[PDB]
Amino acid sequence: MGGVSDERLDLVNERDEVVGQILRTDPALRWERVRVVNAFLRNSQGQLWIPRRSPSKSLFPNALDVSVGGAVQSGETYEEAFRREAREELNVEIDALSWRPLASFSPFQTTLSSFMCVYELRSDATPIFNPNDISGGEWLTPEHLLARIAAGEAAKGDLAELVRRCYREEE
Repeated sequence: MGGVSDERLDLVNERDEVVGQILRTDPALRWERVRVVNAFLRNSQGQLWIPRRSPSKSLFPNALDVSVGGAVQSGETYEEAFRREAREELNVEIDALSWRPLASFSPFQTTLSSFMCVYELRSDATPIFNPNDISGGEWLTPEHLLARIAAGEAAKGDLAELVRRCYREEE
């Protein structure tokens, strides 16, 4: 009774016995330790796209926010999820340019809304209607990026050093 839709989460036993049908819009679930797909979009060896604007509405600081962040359909294959996202943004299909899991944001050092992964995709495409996770940051440079996190964006200390040594240095 129905069909596809704006992303849906179907819970099935193992074969094809859907135990429960949870919707992304449905608040029935408790969003906190859910699964999410996050990634940083960079290209041209210098074009780093990431949110810079400060949240005047909300009342909670943060280190940094990824570029492309969405939800995982059903929940089982992170590749399929991220793929659909990268395909809808620029039909990249995460199999034309080059992508690699930079890390995983969730534990605490990152502090996000839920358990999301971090993948580095080589490209320069704008996001879509998503003002919940990240409406879409801006395209800054390497000097401005490091200069921002160092200035005062709650992305300093071990956090900044970790990225500075990971990006610049190879250790």
